[PDB]
Amino acid sequence: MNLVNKAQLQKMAYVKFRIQEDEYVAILNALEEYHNMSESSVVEKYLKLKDINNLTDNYLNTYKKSGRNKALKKFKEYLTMEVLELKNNSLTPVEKNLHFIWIGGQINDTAINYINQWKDVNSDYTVKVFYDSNAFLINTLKKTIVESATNNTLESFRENLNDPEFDYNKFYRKRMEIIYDKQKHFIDYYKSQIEENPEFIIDNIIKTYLSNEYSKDLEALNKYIEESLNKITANNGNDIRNLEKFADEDLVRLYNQELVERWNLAAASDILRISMLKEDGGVYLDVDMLPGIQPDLFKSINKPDSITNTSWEMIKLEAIMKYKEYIPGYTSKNFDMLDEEVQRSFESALSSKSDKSEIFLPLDDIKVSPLEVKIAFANNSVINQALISLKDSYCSDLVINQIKNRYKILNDNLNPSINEGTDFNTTMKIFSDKLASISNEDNMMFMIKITNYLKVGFAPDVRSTINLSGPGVYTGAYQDLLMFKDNSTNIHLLEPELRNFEFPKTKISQLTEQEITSLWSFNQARAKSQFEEYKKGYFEGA
Ligand SMILES: O=c1ccn([C@@H]2O[C@H](COP(=O)(O)OP(=O)(O)O[C@H]3O[C@H](CO)[C@@H](O)[C@H](O)[C@H]3O)[C@@H](O)[C@H]2O)c(=O)[nH]1
Ligand SMILES: [Mn+2]
Ligand SMILES: [Mn+2]
Ligand SMILES: [Mn+2]
Repeated sequence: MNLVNKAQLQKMAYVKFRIQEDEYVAILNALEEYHNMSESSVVEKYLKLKDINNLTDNYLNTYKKSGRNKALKKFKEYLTMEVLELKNNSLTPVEKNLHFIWIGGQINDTAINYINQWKDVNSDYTVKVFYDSNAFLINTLKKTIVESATNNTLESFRENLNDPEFDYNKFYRKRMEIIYDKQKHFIDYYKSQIEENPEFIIDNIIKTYLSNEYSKDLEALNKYIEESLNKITANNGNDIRNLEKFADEDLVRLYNQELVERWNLAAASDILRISMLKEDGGVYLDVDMLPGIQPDLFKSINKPDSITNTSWEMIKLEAIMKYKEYIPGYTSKNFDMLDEEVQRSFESALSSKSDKSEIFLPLDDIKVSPLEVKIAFANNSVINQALISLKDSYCSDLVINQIKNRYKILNDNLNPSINEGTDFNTTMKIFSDKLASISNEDNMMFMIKITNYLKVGFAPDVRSTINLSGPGVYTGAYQDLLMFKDNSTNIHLLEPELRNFEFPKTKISQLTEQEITSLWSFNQARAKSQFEEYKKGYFEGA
């Protein structure tokens, strides 16, 4: 897995009596100077490989029938290997910052209690919980608009309840058409106000809108902000509106897009986390992630063979929150399925244990490369609920560029679709066709997955965020890194190649209670589940 020499590569690509072409010589020279660079920075060493990989397929593009090509395709694979080598030999401990994000509303006690677990166990880490002091009223506003649409949709249902295909499917379809119109009425309002006075604060536009159009009480809203700001200050609150240099004005624009217009706090958070990791360095976590459990704790307790590796890891946590009681309310439903003598095997190991540090594994020194961003896995796929990156890392720029490039395709096609259409149905048809007209082999999948963007948060199985700002943008970045590209969208990296970038697994417990629920999306089950409730709030009332 060592990178071949000039002379060694020459053996590989040797064709008897063939002229040494300029494009070939160029490759060999450049490979020579890479091996005479060993003092340089990792990033600089990566960039030299990237030029070497560009000179190589220039050769291949030039001589498509050259008897050198086979060997040179293999060379390209060794370049890929060399990246992993540079990565694996450039590890260094991350900045000891620990990031969380809660925006668009008041932080709940459930999040703070999960966060506090991290704080207690990591003295040497600066816990920062980013919030947006200008935007406490996003969730409120969406809750009101969604509310109004639900109701209107249900009034056009008051004599069709029992059948036929007025099921939960038709409810969302038709609710969405109303949500879109109402949402657009607000956006148009917000946008005209910002033209008026650019200094205007998001929440101030929001309250004026809520009081004028939906009869909300000004005072109640100002007290909600005041409380929300109070709570988060009390809890290591870092206001983003206080920071100066961080702002990538492009990212800020898209951060604002997801926060104010789309009301996707998860998307907004996807955007803010990578920006903060880049500027600050460290470890990012979702507020529903708990720390890793100490290896040796339950090592002497053998997993009952009829029980999954997953449920056991899940029990391991519930066992902690039964006896030690760090989080009040934490489920033990799975723990109670166990045999008495095994339940007492857990009481036994949790007996002679003093500090929370002997229970949860502290993060300590986490080693990472400048060339990478480490990421959590769930079900043999990356998931960005947990990230690690050095300040100003190369791969963070790749991630940020993936986001921008994807939003450029989105916005360039969506914005005019918004302007040309006269309702939800027409906008979606214009958007769908515009993406069709510019779709090809290398982006078709991406186009399909972002087609339903305007539906995010309002309808079941809507997953566009994943491929704009979430996991997809990381696997995209990893393909950029390994394959030497800047445009990766058609993914060909398999799990074991993606596993190079994994969050160290012993240093996180992903399988918590709060993770079971999602706040930006929902599946078909929950959709049906709460169609019943909304409907059942029409016979049951005051
Ligand atoms: O009102 C909200 C709601 C969510 N969030 C943020 O959203 C993040 C994740 O929310 P979660 O409820 O866990 O949604 P998931 O269904 O788990 O979202 C998945 O998909 C998203 C990718 O778009 C990622 O943000 C998440 O890491 C990933 O777990 C949280 O940590 C918060 O930072 C807010 O700030 N305010
Ligand atoms: Mn009063
Ligand atoms: Mn810093
Ligand atoms: Mn989650």
